[PDB]
Amino acid sequence: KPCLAKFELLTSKWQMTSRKPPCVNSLPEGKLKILQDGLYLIYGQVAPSPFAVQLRKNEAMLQTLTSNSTIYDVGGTYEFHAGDIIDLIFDDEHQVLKNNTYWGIVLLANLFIS
Amino acid sequence: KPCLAKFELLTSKWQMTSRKPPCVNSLPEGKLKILQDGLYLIYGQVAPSPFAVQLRKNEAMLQTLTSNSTIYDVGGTYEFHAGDIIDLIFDDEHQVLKNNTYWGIVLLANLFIS
Amino acid sequence: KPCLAKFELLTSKWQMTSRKPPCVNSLPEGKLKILQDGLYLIYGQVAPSPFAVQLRKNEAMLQTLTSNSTIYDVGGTYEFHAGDIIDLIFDDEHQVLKNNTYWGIVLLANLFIS
Repeated sequence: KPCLAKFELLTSKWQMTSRKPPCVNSLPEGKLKILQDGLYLIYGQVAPSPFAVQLRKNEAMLQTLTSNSTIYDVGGTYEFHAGDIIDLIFDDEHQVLKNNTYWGIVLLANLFIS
Repeated sequence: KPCLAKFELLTSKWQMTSRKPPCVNSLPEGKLKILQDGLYLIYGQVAPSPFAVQLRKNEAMLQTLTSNSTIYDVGGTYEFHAGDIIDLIFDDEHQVLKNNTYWGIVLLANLFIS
Repeated sequence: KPCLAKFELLTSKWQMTSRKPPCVNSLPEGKLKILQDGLYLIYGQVAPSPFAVQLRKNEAMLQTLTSNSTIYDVGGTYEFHAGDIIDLIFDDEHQVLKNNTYWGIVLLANLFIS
């Protein structure tokens, strides 16, 4: 089973696949802890109710998007290490439609190289 | 076997992996029907013969790209639900080189979460 | 085991998963040879010490990125054929921080279609 997690803004809550062992753990405030070194794909959709969103790793800004219409794919593909904290933040949540705003992550491959 | 489908503009035709059960079904007019809830990656290449292309889900515009050179990767990563209809349309097909224009989709993960 | 390869700029060296048979082979000058037809995802990070980077397939420019801050995800998703040579080049390596600059590739699916 793949390792996938999805955070819904309407519920403010994480759901994840039942894959064992977990590759991620849900945290409060919409954060996620990476448990395994790996290559991960982050996806997501942000619908407006222009707004701006920021994807972050620990302190680092992975990306900043600004749009006056729905962003149907935020994120990208990143190597993360065990302990990395991933977060998606909004300039103002009053500008987004929570019912149709969510983000998520899937493990593509562990990093057992040469 | 992964679930993958690819549409070629030269043949106007879909080809797909032999994976059972199917996760997608080919439709006329270059459309595709999603059969399973899931996280999908859409890819593709559009070569010019500036042109514009639009990726759509049902009524929704997923993305619009405009370029005067080859776009080597259209698309992105999206959650789709069973019944969603995906389409890639061109502002004018006379502006593209069909022999080197194609698009496609692969299932990354079904959505069996928490 | 997935087929994954990663090139580090600090070592100027490729590392790869032990997956058999290989889907790629490392080459000198930071190049990579595709051994199997397939859909591949290219990722990478380029940190500055504005700089520009170019991802190439054989002669073809897949993409050109320019930034004055870290690019946390270069690349995208592409069909490659056996024999394709992939390369990532810099306008000037004196503008990048090699310790935190790397790029890589993972095989998503072989191309056994209809």
